[PDB]
Amino acid sequence: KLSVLLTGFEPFGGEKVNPSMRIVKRLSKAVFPHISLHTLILPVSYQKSTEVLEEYYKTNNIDIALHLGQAGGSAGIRLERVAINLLDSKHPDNDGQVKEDVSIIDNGPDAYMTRVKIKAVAELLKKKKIPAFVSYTAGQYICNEVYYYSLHRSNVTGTPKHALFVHLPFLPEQVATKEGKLEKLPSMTLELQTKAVRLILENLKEFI
Amino acid sequence: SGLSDSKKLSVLLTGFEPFGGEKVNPSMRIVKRLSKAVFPHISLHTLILPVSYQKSTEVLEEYYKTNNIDIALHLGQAGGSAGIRLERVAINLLDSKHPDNDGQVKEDVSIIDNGPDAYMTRVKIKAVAELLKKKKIPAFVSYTAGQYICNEVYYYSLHRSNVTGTPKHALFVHLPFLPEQVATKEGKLEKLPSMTLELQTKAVRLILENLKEFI
Amino acid sequence: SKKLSVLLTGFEPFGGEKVNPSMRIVKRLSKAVFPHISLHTLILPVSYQKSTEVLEEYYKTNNIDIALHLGQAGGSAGIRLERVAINLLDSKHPDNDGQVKEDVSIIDNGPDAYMTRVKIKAVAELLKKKKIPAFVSYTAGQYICNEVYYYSLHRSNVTGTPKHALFVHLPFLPEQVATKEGKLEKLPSMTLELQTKAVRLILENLKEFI
Amino acid sequence: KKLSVLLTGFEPFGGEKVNPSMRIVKRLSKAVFPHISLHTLILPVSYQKSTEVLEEYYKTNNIDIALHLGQAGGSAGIRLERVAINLLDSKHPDNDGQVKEDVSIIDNGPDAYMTRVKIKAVAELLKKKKIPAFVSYTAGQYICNEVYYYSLHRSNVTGTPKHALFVHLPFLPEQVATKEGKLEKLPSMTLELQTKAVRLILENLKEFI
Repeated sequence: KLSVLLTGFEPFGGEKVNPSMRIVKRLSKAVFPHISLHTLILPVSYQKSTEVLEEYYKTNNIDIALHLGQAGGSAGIRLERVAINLLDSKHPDNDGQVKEDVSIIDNGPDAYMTRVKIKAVAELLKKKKIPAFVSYTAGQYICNEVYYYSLHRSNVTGTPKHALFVHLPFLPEQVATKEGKLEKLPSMTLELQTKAVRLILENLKEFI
Repeated sequence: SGLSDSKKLSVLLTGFEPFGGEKVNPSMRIVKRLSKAVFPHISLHTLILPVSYQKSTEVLEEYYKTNNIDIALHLGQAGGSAGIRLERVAINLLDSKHPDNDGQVKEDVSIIDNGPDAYMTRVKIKAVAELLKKKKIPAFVSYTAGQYICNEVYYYSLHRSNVTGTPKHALFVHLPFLPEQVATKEGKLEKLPSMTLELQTKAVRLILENLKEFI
Repeated sequence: SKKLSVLLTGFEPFGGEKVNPSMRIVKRLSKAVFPHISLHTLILPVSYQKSTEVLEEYYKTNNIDIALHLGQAGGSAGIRLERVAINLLDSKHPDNDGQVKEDVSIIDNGPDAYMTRVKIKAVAELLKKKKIPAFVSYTAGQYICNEVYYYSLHRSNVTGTPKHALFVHLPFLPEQVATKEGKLEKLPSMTLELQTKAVRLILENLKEFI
Repeated sequence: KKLSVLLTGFEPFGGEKVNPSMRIVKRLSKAVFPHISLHTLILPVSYQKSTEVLEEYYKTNNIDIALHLGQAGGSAGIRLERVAINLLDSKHPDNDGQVKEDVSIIDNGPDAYMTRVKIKAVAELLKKKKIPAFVSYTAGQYICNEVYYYSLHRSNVTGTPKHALFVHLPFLPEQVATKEGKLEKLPSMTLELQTKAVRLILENLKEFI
């Protein structure tokens, strides 16, 4: 069976929840007959995100990495095609660290594209009535960092064989607390986001 | 009256038929869902209106003549809106380049000749928004409901309320696209906001359950 | 004495900004010669109490046919012609006097709203034909800008002066976006030169709108 | 005079009568800079011919820096592109009517290149001169990205050009003024300000390489 590592991130930036973590916790209680599902919550940390992830790859054989992250302001399931070799944000991570114009892997390639059939994923989700679309920038923060890490490791070691990053809307509860014009941000219920990630897992063979 | 503060509120909940190429309308679906009016403090009426400049208010007026209504809670689709959009203002104007479902186009037409330029709801609209947010539902107050059929019905009810006393109150609630309506969109429109039917229904349910605190 | 008497107003900077496009346009056009109208100019404070006081004193002392009020609408991308003024003060943000108003009428038992009687769609069409992005808006907010607009349309209804009022919301100047951090660095703007031309075009064509 | 600079724009496309990139290049094609030898070139909006025309110019001329301009309708500021990806992909035809879906630009070329120009310093200079400007990490998958990827790939394998940077541009106000429906509210930037932005980049080029 396919070995799948499904990851999410802890809350950050003053949020009390992270949709990626809530989805991972919900799906950790789910049995899929065609895959062996590993789950892992990563820290929002430039240093520790990839240390934790590398330690998991070292101790477990993973065929496919499915990384989830929060993309506040996005309105649909945001499938990321591109990971770039750069850390860059004015905002600190959860360790208080700030990175500006820093490579992830010195003399690594400038970027990787996923080898997953990402448009087929978007099409499957839309046919199941879930808003979904392909994005070409996953940012330059921890989410992109973990994505680039997995695609680079996949390129150099062959493990994981594939990696895909799925950015997620705010949960409605995260927007309900927002002040000013941010009270009008998009959201998607946890039930629908969970269904979307479940559909990806149930149909994984069609995408690799 | 002689009833003092003990009468059951009669509530008219309306939605609209699909329009603009959509096969569904979230307002119509919520009204159908809430059709099973298990509410302890209200007598719930429901009505689906046509998206038609002429017939929308005729059908609505026909219902107002044949039933007694205390509060009109009008629901409508606001494609592109991300949260429960509580409308505070109805204006005396029909104006859109888009035809209604009968093929009529209205441009800069008064709704009620020599009616006021606009009405604001007298419902405690900020308290509705605050209740929904506290229940973890995105919601906000809007000051334009457009100049299409939704605004028209809103103005009609607030004007009829001012001159006749019936209904006593009116509120219009604009609603996001359902996720299935965005899932079919082309190009950049695939990125529009949506809200599940379950959450939209919960929002309208909460307004109905807490109506006393808003009027 | 007999040309069209026009009052053009703008507002002082507010909200941490050091400039306001409305003020800059009024300053530029106060220096211009308009041969076919009598142009009055006035910079108003961003103050719930003092904005309409200063405005009222000008109306008391000068006969004004049309009031053309300008204001900043940070985030808007074109010339934003306001059709509706509503009888409400409501914002979490203080004015420049530190005063906050939530859910209060402007005029006790005034109408809920006024629409301009200016031919506002014709204004939008003229600007577009002159290659200037412009559109009609149905909410001018509930802050000082809307307050002044409602004040003028109410005064016009109750006293007859001014005969007309129109409110024009304006994009940020590019220098106001150039200072912004985070995602606000991507906000729309319009140069002072183009904003000034738009307002000049409205003033030059006023006969066609009233 | 020292740096050989190729400034490019694109022809109108998608139903427009103008392209801001083309107008800027025409306006600047007479401009003399004491530190630069300025080449100008208008490229077709064509998957096939854009890089053919560009390759022919590189083959016959010694270019140090390519500064590519393009239209990004809907963008509000000077949009400095950091990333070119190895992909042609759009629902929309080019001006020759061809459609490309998930086609590599360079077979087994790298998935993407980032510019080696000091792009954050370019953004900071523009902002200090009171011009809205920001760094973008996707230039699309149409002709603009195609030309960008071509130049960065050519730079990596041949050394010519030494550097390339792509600058996406807002609509001109005249392009939004013709728009119907909700598109009448799109952002724009006058030709005068866009031209000043590109002029400032050229004037300060040594700061960025």
